[PDB]
Amino acid sequence: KLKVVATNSIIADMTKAIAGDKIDLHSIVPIGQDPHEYEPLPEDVEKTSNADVIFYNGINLEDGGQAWFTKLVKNAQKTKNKDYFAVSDGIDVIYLEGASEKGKEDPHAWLNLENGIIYSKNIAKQLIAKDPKNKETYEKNLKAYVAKLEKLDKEAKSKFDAIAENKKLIVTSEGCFKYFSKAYGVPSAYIWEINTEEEGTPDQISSLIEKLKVIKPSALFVESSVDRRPMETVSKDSGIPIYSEIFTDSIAKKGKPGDSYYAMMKWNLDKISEGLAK
Ligand SMILES: [Zn+2]
Repeated sequence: KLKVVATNSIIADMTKAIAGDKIDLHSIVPIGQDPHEYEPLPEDVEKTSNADVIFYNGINLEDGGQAWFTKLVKNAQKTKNKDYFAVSDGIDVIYLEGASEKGKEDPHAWLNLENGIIYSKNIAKQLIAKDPKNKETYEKNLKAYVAKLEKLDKEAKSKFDAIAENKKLIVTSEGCFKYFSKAYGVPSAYIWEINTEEEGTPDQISSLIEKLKVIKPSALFVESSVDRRPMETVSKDSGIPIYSEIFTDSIAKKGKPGDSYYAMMKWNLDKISEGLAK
């Protein structure tokens, strides 16, 4: 069987949807952990060196010049577009605020379901290239998975239609909602823009508190992969309740609602729309 390594649980889950029984799949970043900065364990280094295919997000999630995945593949003498593949290739890239330069991308493309489809098609193409005798399975599974994601994307495009503009604001700890905000017409705000920044100074909390006095949503949200303390402080100081945990940089643990890319996005759409409509 093809040996496949994925950098995190979101990419690994998309790969499972395409490949099912046919591959030997290893996922590096544990569920619930930050995928931006991680220290691979010896088993991760071994599996990466022995893999036939390595999938990573790209666009400044784990692949900055000094970032953990770049070091891993360079130490292993692996080559981009031969051994390892950025599943985000082909998306319309959004950058960090005020930026336009390579290396300053916003990585969170998968929160737009159109980009989840792009990721999945890229995964399927590279699995078919390296394991052509399972093409029938990969293509069949891809076609059904894409159809399912497209139906959810159509739902997402009208999910927030009944909510007034003066309370359409998704508030999370990390500024990970740019692609969702652009695709689905719901602006977003944050404590820290990206996880490599300082995660929750009193000044960052104060900046968000001041923003929430201008546009005041009925709910805040907190991601499954961050320390909740900063958002608990935002909630206490603003009086706006945390409505639900949501899934941004990780799927949920197995058996918990949201334990796949599809299920985490359905969860996010339901919980965010329900909380904002209060
Ligand atoms: Zn993130």
